[PDB]
Amino acid sequence: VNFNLKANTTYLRLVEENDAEFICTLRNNDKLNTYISKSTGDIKSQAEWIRNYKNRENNGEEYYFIIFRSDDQSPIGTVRLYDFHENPKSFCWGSWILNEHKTKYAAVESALLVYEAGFSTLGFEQSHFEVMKGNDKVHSFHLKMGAQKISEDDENIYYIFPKSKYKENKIQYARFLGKLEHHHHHH
Ligand SMILES: CC(C)(COP(=O)(O)OP(=O)(O)OC[C@H]1O[C@@H](n2cnc3c(N)ncnc32)[C@H](O)[C@@H]1OP(=O)(O)O)[C@@H](O)C(=O)NCCC(=O)NCCS
Ligand SMILES: Cc1cn([C@H]2C[C@H](O)[C@@H](COP(=O)(O)OP(=O)(O)O[C@H]3O[C@H](C)[C@@H](O)[C@H](NC(=O)C[C@@H](C)O)[C@H]3O)O2)c(=O)[nH]c1=O
Ligand SMILES: [Mg+2]
Repeated sequence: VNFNLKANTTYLRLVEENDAEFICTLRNNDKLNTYISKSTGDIKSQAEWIRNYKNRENNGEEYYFIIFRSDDQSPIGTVRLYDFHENPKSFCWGSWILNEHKTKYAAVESALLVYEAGFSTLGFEQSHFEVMKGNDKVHSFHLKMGAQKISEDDENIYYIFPKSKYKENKIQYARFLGKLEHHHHHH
């Protein structure tokens, strides 16, 4: 598989070992890491993590992306598809982080491109993810895009996002993915 994920103000490309420093700094930013897993601040350890990730990637088991800002080709975050299962075909996503240099709507763009990757490039039927209780605006983002709370525990709310909502959204969110081929005009 190779991916061609590009939206209006952002694009994605697969993580390499050399992204270790950017990732370490991102994930150890205390403004950003309130609701994600603790991870090493050691560049070589993060390089190690990426090396193992690359084996999972070579086997079609995981795809991990740096998010970039299109205007200056500068890195603005991460996102990951992982933990694949069957009956029905399901993928998780997460590791979803954008820094201060993000474009205003990078969150909308990157989510949409994740669902491009999962449902159309990779053929999944269903997406699973969770969000910490307390991460209020993230809950509110996913509900708005059409995710459904399946359930919960002491830490998380658990969601699914169906392929049907992705397709059904592709028209509605088309302005985020590219230049419109034609624009609505009212008389
Ligand atoms: C999670 C994260 C990537 C979300 O990015 P964000 O930039 O915070 O996302 P926002 O919800 O603010 O969305 C960006 C903009 O698009 C708008 N928007 C969001 N969803 C939209 C939708 N469905 N339709 C139209 N506009 C939308 C927002 O209102 C916002 O614009 P605003 O500046 O006018 O409010 C980011 O907050 C982050 O890195 N958080 C820390 C790490 C983390 O907790 N990750 C998630 C673990 S579950
Ligand atoms: C991606 C990555 C992970 N790790 C460590 C951290 C942890 O010890 C282990 C497994 O990591 P995780 O699976 O928990 O990855 P993480 O990036 O922390 O994100 C996940 O756990 C968080 C607590 C959840 O909030 C994340 N959920 C989301 O981001 C869902 C999104 C759609 O809103 C979920 O995807 O690996 C690293 O050391 N380096 C890395 O680059
Ligand atoms: Mg490409």
